Amino acid sequence: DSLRPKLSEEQQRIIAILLDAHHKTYDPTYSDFCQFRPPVRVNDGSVTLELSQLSMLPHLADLVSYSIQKVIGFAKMIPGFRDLTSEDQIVLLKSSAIEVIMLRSNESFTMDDMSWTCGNQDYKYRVSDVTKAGFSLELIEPLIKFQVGLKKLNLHEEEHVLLMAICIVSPDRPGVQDAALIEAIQDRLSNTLQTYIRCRHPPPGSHLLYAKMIQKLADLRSLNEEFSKQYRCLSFQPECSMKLTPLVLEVFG
Ligand SMILES: C=C1C[C@H](C[C@H](C)[C@H]2CC[C@H]3/C(=C/C=C4/C[C@@H](O)C[C@H](O)C4=C)CCC[C@]23C)OC1=O
Repeated sequence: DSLRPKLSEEQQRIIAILLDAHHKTYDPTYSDFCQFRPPVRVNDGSVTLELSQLSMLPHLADLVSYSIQKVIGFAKMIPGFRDLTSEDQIVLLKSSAIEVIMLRSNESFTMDDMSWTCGNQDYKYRVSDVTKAGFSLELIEPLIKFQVGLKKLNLHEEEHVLLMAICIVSPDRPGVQDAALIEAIQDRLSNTLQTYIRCRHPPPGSHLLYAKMIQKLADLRSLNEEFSKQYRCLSFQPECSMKLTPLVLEVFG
């Protein structure tokens, strides 16, 4: 009964632009990673030790900062994003940043050992590394769970880049001015996604896929809520700002 309309020339363009944007802003070789402050790993197995040393914070804070820059570059290439006021663009970028980082990080996440494998042994990021950066299991365990859930969706890159675009351009973000314009841009991206799934995705991965993707966006809201708490707690640690970056401090502060 459900119709399967073809992708319009505009919808085909949007996909092309977004695939192009991601390829311009996501390096699948992770070759810039050696330019960050070195990853330091010590003995642990302790929250007191974690906050005392914060050995993995300078490296992962440089990684996140770097990733924010890429997300910013990616957002500016979303069809319609430049039409928004620069004030609204920043509100959207600032509230979605960590969520899009979690989304895009899926490309490096592997279910072989439940880590983010960005090559090497140094640039393999386990759960233990994230605690060494001063974050608790309240964030990390649901994050890993989200990563696995998203991986099992076996998303086409097209679906993957549209989901990030939809995540960024969200009318229901605190502090937004022209919510009508943001919703209009999101709807254009959402229809493209819904149309893509219905006429490009083969069974049984096609059935109810869009609803599962919308649910992942809701999971991202929860992780962002928890991340915000933990970042606030982390910022209370003396001499913490040096371990972070001016960009990380503004976006999350
Ligand atoms: C210093 C930190 C760490 C924390 C980041 C959180 C806890 C998670 C979210 C995604 C995770 C990771 C993502 C991995 C990558 C590598 C690559 O896929 C690019 C992608 O943008 C990315 C960030 C691995 C370590 C912990 C990260 C950064 O926030 C911070 O500011």
